[PDB]
Amino acid sequence: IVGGYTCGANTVPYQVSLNSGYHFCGGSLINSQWVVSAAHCYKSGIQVRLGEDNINVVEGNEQFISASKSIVHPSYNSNTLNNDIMLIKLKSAASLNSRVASISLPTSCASAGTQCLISGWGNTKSSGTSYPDVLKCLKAPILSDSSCKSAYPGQITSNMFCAGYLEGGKDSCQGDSGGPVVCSGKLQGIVSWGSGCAQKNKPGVYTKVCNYVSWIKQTIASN
Ligand SMILES: [Ca+2]
Repeated sequence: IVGGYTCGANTVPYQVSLNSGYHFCGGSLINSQWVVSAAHCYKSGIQVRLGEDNINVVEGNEQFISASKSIVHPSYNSNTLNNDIMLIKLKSAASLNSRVASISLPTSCASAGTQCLISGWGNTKSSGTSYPDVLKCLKAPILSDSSCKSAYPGQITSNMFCAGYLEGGKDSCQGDSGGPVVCSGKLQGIVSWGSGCAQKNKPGVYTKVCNYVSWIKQTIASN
């Protein structure tokens, strides 16, 4: 997260870190046995880490559970990042509490102008590199599709939405991918891509989760 603030330990209970020997992506816990993340974060040997704040220090609220199965969206296109969403099933259910909790899926799409909370352990600089050890947060509004498509001509599909600031300075970034974008207590987006981080007129592009609620529910129910 660039230009954000330190969330605080366990203040974002649905935030998970995907670890394959190191943190490589974020994700959101939707129920005790399922995690949603970005399809571009796919890889084998994923261990899900919940209840994390400092990902390099065992502070006592963590739950490390390996994935039993990963399901990348049927129509995921790695070249365009269209349908950048993936589901991960845990080998065993997580113990839910005030520090480790699931996030509700939306029943309707959120409108432009809605303020959301984006979080992750990604790079904190628009130029250069600096990865934090504790969870970073950012409040940003959903941008209109018009400004979103003007910012990224020929690249924004109906399954994407922009959130952030056209002025730049604040945005999600490398390492934040797969993370949550929560608005009104509902998971509305997944950190997907953007041109660099926090650049002027290059806001973050997020997977529009409301378009995938049926696929998520049906997959969970049969797996
Ligand atoms: Ca820790």
